[PDB]
Amino acid sequence: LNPESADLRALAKHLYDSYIKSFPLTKAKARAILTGKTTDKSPFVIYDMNSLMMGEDKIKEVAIRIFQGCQFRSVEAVQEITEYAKSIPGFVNLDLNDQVTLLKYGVHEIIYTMLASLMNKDGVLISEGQGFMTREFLKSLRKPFGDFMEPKFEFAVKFNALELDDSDLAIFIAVIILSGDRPGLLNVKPIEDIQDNLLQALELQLKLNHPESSQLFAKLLQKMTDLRQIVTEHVQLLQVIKKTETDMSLHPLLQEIYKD
Ligand SMILES: CCCCC[C@H](O)/C=C/C=C\CCCCCCCC(=O)O
Repeated sequence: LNPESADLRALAKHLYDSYIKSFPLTKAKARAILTGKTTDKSPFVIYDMNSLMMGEDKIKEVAIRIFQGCQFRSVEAVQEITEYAKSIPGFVNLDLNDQVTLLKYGVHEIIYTMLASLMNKDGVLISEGQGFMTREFLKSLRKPFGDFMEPKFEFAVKFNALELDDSDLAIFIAVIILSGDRPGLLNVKPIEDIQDNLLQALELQLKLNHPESSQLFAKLLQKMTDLRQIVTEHVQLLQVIKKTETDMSLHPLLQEIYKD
């Protein structure tokens, strides 16, 4: 290690530190619950209509209720991600407008990155890990709701194969937020300078933590293309909902985000 790389390590430690402080459910905790490393942290499995009402006692119409649940957790994440953002060096010093723009386009890409930590080919964790809803149950929901989660799962399965851990992800989502190609950015240069530093930190982090993983750095940046697609698709389905479901409300915070 040299004087320059040492600064990168310092930045990684910081971000990873702020990550833990901002997200109550890390991937480490999620993988531990999902892989039987438990007896005290075993989740209740929801795989059908009956287990749904059963769990609602342990952890209108089902479909809508489930969707209303996703909303609640989304707003939660936005709040958490927004708190993590503030710890990214230089972030809060940027033009307020840009701060708003970066969160606007970055929040959902981050959510799907982290939501993968709570997934496996067969399902996803819910209620801070207390529950576990099967991929099949969600895919059987009343249309067009049964189409909501499938795309996320497909991504998660591929993304999870990279075997990244919390310390890697902490820098990675920081890179996501600080994107100079966001639409409407007033001052791009300042942002790119921060991202340039994060990328440097990520690269070193991946090299050190994943020595036998060839071109993990490059393979990880390409995943950013997968996230964009998932976001584009979500908005489309969300539009359909807005019209076929005029009696269902959407949290204003989330509304201000999709107006892109
Ligand atoms: C990165 C964001 C983490 C999201 C955590 C959230 O609990 C997981 C959602 C995964 C699929 C949504 C299915 C609907 C879940 C309905 C209940 C959610 C709950 O009570 O936690």
